[PDB]
Amino acid sequence: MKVIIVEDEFLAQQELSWLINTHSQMEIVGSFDDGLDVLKFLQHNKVDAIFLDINIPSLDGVLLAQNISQFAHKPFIVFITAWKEHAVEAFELEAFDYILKPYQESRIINMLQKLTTAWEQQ
Amino acid sequence: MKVIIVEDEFLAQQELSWLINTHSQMEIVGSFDDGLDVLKFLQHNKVDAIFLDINIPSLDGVLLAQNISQFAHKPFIVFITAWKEHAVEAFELEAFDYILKPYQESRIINMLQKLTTAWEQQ
Repeated sequence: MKVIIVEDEFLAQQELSWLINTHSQMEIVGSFDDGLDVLKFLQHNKVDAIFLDINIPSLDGVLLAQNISQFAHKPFIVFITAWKEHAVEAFELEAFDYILKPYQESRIINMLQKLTTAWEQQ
Repeated sequence: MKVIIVEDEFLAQQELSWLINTHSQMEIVGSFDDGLDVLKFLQHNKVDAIFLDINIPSLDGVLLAQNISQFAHKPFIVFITAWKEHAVEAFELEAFDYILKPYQESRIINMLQKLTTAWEQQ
């Protein structure tokens, strides 16, 4: 299962990489601080799920997820953010989840288990 | 497929029930204007889906949906509401959708179809 993290804050992404590597067999295939990088990355790579915050550079996380959700064989989309204002837009684009920061290991851990199964099932 | 509508407000419940009757095969087993009457009704009837707004007498839409989501063989839950602030909670309880009022007819119609499919898959 290939995934990327789109998180402008080092501690946040460093944080998230750890729970994924420990609690799943997911291959994190990339991490990003810039929205444009992810755009460029996505033309030449096909991923299974993306974890993203929103207030990220060049191209914010809603636009990005909106765009990605138009893709054929699109990845799962999981927002992990301190801001609660974009959850409605997230329902509109059919996000897998919207996790508020600060979060608890178990929120993240159960989502990861749900997400693994959802990928499996498809 | 048996469904209930939970809506304070006559024109809104008429609109939504017209949409359901017209663009789906679902059966409206009941329309409730009060959260407690729903929780009682649910003690003697099993439903496949519930459509609800949030600011409803006696027992709020969020607490109700949280409760119902604990059930075995839980119905799908779909918020249809003018209030934007509860969509993070709706993700936490794993709502099927969360649609802002005023809505376009097509928003409802596409959701019914996606809802029908998810139910059949189930």
